[PDB]
Amino acid sequence: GSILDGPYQPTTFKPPNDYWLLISSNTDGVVYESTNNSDFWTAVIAVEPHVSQTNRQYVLFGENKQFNVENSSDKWKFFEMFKGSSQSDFSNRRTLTSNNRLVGMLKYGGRVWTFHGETPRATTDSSNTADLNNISIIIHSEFYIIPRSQESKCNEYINNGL
Repeated sequence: GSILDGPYQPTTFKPPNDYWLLISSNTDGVVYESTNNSDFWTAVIAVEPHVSQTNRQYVLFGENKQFNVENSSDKWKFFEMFKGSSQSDFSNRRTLTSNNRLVGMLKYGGRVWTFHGETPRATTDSSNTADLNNISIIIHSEFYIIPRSQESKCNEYINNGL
């Protein structure tokens, strides 16, 4: 009784406004890398359950980066790593803890919205940008597309599973 647009194969593109990208995650590492090359960089890093503090390397926007990471929980963690200018540092802005292993990204009202917190009570949160139009995302896994008018379904998928 339900129809979902997708899956789409891993790709690089500029997502339209008003659509959720529901991005699957199939492994530890970089889930996606999104930037407009002016005031918005977000890369999501997946860390598998039960990882004690450890150093790992990730390729973010063409550069090798080292992060000390930890996941004490029995759920996957998806760390949003953000920087707000080209020469700013990355910081962990927000995190989704979820064994549903799905993350969401919406361009809407001059902002980027994502889900954070711990499922099944994950909620949406925003980052402001002056250049939404040029945000381009590299997605390293299969994803689906859900119109914002169907956000309630994206919420259910993120929180309760696909």
